[PDB]
Amino acid sequence: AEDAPVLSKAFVDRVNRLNRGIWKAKYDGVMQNITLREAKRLNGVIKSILPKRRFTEEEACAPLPSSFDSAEAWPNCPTIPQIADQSACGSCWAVAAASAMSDRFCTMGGVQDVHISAGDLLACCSDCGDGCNGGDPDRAWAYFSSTGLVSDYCQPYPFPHCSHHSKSKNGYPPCSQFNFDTPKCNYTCDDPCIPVVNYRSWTSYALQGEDDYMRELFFRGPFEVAFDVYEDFIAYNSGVYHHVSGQYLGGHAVRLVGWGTSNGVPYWKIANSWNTEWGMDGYFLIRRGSSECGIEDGGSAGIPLAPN
Ligand SMILES: *[C@@H]1O[C@H](CO)[C@@H](O[C@@H]2O[C@H](CO)[C@@H](O[C@@H]3O[C@H](CO)[C@@H](O)[C@H](O)[C@@H]3O)[C@H](O)[C@H]2NC(C)=O)[C@H](O)[C@H]1NC(C)=O
Ligand SMILES: *[C@@H]1O[C@H](CO)[C@@H](O[C@@H]2O[C@H](CO)[C@@H](O)[C@H](O)[C@H]2NC(C)=O)[C@H](O)[C@H]1NC(C)=O
Repeated sequence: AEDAPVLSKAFVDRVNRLNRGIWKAKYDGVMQNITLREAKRLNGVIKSILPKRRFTEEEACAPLPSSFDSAEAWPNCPTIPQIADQSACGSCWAVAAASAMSDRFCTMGGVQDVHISAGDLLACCSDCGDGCNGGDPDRAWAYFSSTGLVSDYCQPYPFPHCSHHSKSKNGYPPCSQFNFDTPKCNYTCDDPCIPVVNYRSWTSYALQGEDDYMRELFFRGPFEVAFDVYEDFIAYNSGVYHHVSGQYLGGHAVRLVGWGTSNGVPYWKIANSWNTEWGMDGYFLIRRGSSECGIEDGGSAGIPLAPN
């Protein structure tokens, strides 16, 4: 909608006061100068077509910890702790997915480093939605079930690291400088000196509610969840976020990579698709058990098929 910045030092300070210092919102953070229309852009979930997840007796009848990081359960999967930068697209839906299919190619797919192309997914699945006007996580995985994607070595994400700071530590351009339409769906690799490689799942499925999220994350590794972003979420800097103030900005897809307890507050460690500048080194914590902003509502995962 408006060119109205989303963060006001009244707003942030009211939010900070409301949240009961459980999580520090921040005014002069990395999103301070953000536009209503920009922030809505970032949240690209629009619109089950996947079968619901069946736990084997022993999956369901097992003892999940009360902390868990995928990075640490899988020290040898470099894909996990890497943080993506969707950029100035409503591409989170695709970026969220590819990030986890990369990770699952390691956790199960017997391929250490392979970054699945959010490029490929974001352009070529017209089933999923309309590139950078947003799409459906469910579909993303159904396409990796049906069609399959190429790696980011083949169709590297076509939008650079842009920043939402004046001065940037990691010396990025501003995101207020760009705004990107769906890219050309290509059928060979960007470089022609590189061959195409199909990567697919032999089964995608869907998840629901606190528990299923923890079993699925544990056994099979990070996967893709969405929640409703509220203005307040933009100012987030530390601690376990929960919606206290601000208008709804759309549905935003993120990679669930952990859970844990902080001074008696249940949380989900999550990998946010906006740079490593935003939140806590690119990640955020969100309240868990409340299904806060509906995080525990819709979850999308799959088992990467090991090639040849
Ligand atoms: C499919 O292939 C093409 C590459 O042939 C990709 O579209 C191209 O995206 C590149 C960046 O990845 C664009 O470069 C840009 O050019 C404009 C100048 O007009 C400039 O403003 C930007 O700073 C940047 O240098 C290129 O123009 C664009 N070309 C076409 C034909 O779309 C596309 O992103 C690829 N899709 C996937 C899924 O990787
Ligand atoms: C938010 O907006 C303004 C842009 O008008 C930024 O203010 C200037 O930033 C430069 C360096 O980046 C400083 O040298 C000046 O002191 C600032 N004031 C001026 C030019 O009057 C501000 O830094 C922006 N903040 C963020 C975090 O983006």
